[PDB]
Amino acid sequence: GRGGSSTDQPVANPYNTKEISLAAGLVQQTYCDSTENGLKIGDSELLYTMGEGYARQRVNIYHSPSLGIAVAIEGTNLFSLNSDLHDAKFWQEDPNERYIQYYPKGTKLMHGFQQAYNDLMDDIFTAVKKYKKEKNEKRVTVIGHSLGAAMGLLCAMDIELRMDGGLYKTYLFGLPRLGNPTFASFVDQKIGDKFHSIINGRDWVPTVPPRALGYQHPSDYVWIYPGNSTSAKLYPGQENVHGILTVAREFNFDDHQGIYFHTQIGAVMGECPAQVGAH
Ligand SMILES: *[C@@H]1O[C@H](CO)[C@@H](O[C@@H]2O[C@H](CO)[C@@H](O[C@@H]3O[C@H](CO[C@H]4O[C@H](CO)[C@@H](O)[C@H](O[C@H]5O[C@H](CO)[C@@H](O)[C@H](O)[C@@H]5O)[C@@H]4O)[C@@H](O)[C@H](O)[C@@H]3O)[C@H](O)[C@H]2NC(C)=O)[C@H](O)[C@H]1NC(C)=O
Ligand SMILES: *[C@H]1O[C@H](CO)[C@@H](O)[C@H](O)[C@@H]1O
Ligand SMILES: [Cl-]
Repeated sequence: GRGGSSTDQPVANPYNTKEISLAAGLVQQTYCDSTENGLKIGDSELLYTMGEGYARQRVNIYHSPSLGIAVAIEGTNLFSLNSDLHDAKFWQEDPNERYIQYYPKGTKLMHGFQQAYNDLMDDIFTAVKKYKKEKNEKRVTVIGHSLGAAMGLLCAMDIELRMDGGLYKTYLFGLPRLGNPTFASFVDQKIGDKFHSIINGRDWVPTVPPRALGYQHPSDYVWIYPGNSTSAKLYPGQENVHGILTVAREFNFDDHQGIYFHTQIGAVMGECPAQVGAH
């Protein structure tokens, strides 16, 4: 029920690893200058970019034959996730006015991630509607890594709830917790079969903010283990007890900025342009 912890055993990874590998390149490219004429990443053409990862996360919008209009959100450290949890960035708050009317009463979201999404949301919705129309494209995929993965989860819900035609898929890498148990179960209800959370190895970022602050993940993730390998399993349900805490975390960004199905998401340190499938 709300706030529970699944005990089910893991199963083989059922997700499309080609799609994951592509999505990892589409988001890695958001850590890079994306102003080039006609840039191509994997099967995708870049249509639009905004922001530079200093004041706001860079957002890149692509068209892809496999993912549709793909919106990728950078996750550079505009604030630190390893900081004092009493600070205001980690407080829970109501949904922003733009979408509160779509959510169950009692939904809460983390301030730092919600505010950063709210800075971008109307420009994202305008650009996605623009490019869906230009490309006769019904499918919208939202992709994010690190802080951009929690922003990406909020954006993927916003598209499903408020944009005509809803969401196709979301691919989220190294996803922090974002909302409370009401939120997590609503994600399952609205986008559960479109949701893909990928965690690599010993990454600590999916453990923060902690459950003791009222935060809960949606159901399911695929854990690549060992980190950077091609071996992965799906851990079903919310907060599966058999998953990542069974292997001690690392407290650096090595696996967080690791290899996801042959594509490195090295972040600012990484590959520019991104290289789908290169590892
Ligand atoms: C999963 O993959 C990620 C990368 O996507 C790994 O993250 C990196 O982790 C390392 C620590 O293990 C961090 O430390 C820095 O690494 C820098 C990169 O060093 C490699 O590449 C160099 C350039 O090609 C190369 O010269 C270097 O080789 C030298 O050092 C080796 C030991 O480190 C030694 O074995 C070699 O023979 C040679 O002397 C490395 O191959 C390095 O420049 C820094 O000095 C520092 O050590 C990186 O910052 C992390 N990268 C990112 C993007 O965060 C992660 O560790 C992988 N996970 C696992 C479990 O291995
Ligand atoms: C995990 O284990 C619990 C009991 O600990 C079961 O109720 C559940 O179905 C799953 O097997
Ligand atoms: Cl910026």
